Amino acid sequence: GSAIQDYFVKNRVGHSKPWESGKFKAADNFPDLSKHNNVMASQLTKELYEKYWDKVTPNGVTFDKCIQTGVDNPGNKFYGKKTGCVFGDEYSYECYKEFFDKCIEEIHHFKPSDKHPAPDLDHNKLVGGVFEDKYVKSCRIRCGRSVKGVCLPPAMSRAERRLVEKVVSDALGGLKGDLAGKYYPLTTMNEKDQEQLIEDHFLFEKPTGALLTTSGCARDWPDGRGIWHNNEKNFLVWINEEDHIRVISMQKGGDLKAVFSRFARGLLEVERLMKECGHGLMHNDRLGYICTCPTNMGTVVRASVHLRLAFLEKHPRFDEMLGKLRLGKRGLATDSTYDISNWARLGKSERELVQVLVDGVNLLIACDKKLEAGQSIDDMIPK
Amino acid sequence: FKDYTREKFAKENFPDLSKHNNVMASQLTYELYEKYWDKVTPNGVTFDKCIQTGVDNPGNKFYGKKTGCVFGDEYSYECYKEFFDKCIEEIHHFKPSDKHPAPDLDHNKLVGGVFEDKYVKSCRIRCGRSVKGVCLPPAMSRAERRLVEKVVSDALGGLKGDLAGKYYPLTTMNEKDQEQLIEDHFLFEKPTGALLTTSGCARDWPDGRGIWHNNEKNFLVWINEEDHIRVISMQKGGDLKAVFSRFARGLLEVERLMKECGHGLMHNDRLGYICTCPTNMGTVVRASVHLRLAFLEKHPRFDEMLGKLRLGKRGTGGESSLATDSTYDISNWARLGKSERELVQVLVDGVNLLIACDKKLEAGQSIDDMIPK
Repeated sequence: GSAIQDYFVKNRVGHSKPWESGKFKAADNFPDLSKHNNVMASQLTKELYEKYWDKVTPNGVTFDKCIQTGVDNPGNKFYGKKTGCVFGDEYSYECYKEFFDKCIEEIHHFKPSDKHPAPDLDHNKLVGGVFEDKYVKSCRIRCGRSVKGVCLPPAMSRAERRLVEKVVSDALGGLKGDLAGKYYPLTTMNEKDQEQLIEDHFLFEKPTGALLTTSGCARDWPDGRGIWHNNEKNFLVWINEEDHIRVISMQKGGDLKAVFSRFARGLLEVERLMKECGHGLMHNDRLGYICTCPTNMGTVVRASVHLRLAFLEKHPRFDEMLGKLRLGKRGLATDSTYDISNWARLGKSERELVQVLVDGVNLLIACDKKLEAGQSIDDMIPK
Repeated sequence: FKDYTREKFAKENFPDLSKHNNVMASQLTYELYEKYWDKVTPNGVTFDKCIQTGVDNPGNKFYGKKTGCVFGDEYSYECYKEFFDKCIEEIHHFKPSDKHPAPDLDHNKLVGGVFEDKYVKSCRIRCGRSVKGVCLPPAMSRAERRLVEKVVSDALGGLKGDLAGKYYPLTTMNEKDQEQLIEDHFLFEKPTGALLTTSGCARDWPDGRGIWHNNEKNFLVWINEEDHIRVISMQKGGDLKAVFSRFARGLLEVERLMKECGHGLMHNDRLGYICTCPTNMGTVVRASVHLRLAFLEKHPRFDEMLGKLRLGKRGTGGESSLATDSTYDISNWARLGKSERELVQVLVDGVNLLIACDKKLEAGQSIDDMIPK
């Protein structure tokens, strides 16, 4: 009793099939990427293109559906180098392995033989998340998650979207204690609630970015989309935003510990209530969890603190250190405040990267204080 | 997963068009969706591909009702006829039973069309065309699009005479040419409006698109913008007949050269020439002039005549800079039901009366008996 599955096998993309239509060579459809600056153009050959062009996932995703966003977005010779492609479904990676392994390698320096470890969200094994609110102003942990057995945003039907919303909101429905909260669909949002969500900052609107759109991640909007936040207002979940599920535990203060406890407990419990229904998270045995963008895999976890370092900033070895610590900085502020997070995403477990954040931050404050007191930090630098 | 009824699935994949304001969203009943949801054209075009642009573009209550659906190929129409027939009827007041006559580009049978410059400040005629056998912009592959370029560019290459010109592909466009084409007002760029982006017409840019223009620079053609072919014949002054001459010969010849190589134009038997957007159908011909009705313009029955003449008007649309005050873009309203030149004749018969009535007012006399009864 899958007539519907057979229809999409052949018809997800409502686009003409150059390959089946009698004669066109794979060369005749090969994109012109001379002027392109994205990982896809860098990693795509006409050999790979010949190999995959007519190869279709059981869901009916095509290679051209996966790489379109990169074809459509050559990007600047000056701007950042975007990924330039997308997974259409859980099968897309395996199905276009030869290509995706070349992007994963470029994006995460993760070789085809490498192996993302199992999930670990035992927050009890986290050592030392508490910071003086003086150096740490706020902190949050975010990640993306996909629902197994369902297409990802780029190629999904209104129906699947609807499915995913039903599944994930029902699952959030069963969360309790400090994790209880209510659901707000976007389709039925009265302005009474919308006013509040705008005030909390929890509201997301229709994507207008080049990627989201060109990938098809803003179709049939606002159908299937929604927000969920707990009653403490420190644990937020978005639905069918960029990915099926986007979770964020966050709060003001230096207590990253508590942020992670909440995040781990939430995500574990939602996976569990999903499992009581015969639904699970989309997980690849090599690459960890999957999302539409090949940069969001492994743990898919971004943990950050907003860190104030008035003395350390101006140290020449500030960045070599930050990089040594396997962290990255976002925003030479006169407030000396930075958004510092785990750079990595694959090759470590979720509470390992969290511990990577904590460890780094401890070292970072130890120098800020030291420099301020006038002492040296040269033997504090990791070697 | 969906171990579902095709019936149950359509229920669960039917869009909510409650807060939408477009033709598609007004003519799409749940039955129609249920009927056409899994029907697919011979080129793999689905029904959701056709209506997606309307779903994704609900359109607010300030902007005017858009079409909100698109043809993906030549099969799309007939394939989802019971849908497309109601849209067509809202857009063109062209009933399912109605028929559009054969093409007629014999500029020699155009009666009149040379107007006083004192009244007609410019004029132009555009249309769009699709190459048969190939999918339309919303669905077409890069090969298809590359193909469309070779065929149409090859044809344009053979226009001898006053229709002689050169192609300028966007892909390998140098900076002197860019600078020139911009200067002439002939260049187009990557579209950023909703219809063309959400509909799939901005894909693979600039691959496959180009510009072509005769050496007199009064016959313009776009390859693969919103459609396979868009052609414009335009000049300043009141020689509409000359504009229609150039247009029709260029068009006829191009088709003829294309026939010479085994391709043609996308032509449906009931609806005439086909393009991506359903509003572009029939002749697909917009004939227009820029008329300066110093006296007619401030007249009560002015819009009433325009109506009875099946003419449309806007402000001096896109000239757009200097003081140009009693000037309007008068065009043929209709697109279906009349041949390519009957419509131009409709333009000429109207503008003639329009002018006639402007002078009759100018002389302080009544125009009451001129206005079609």
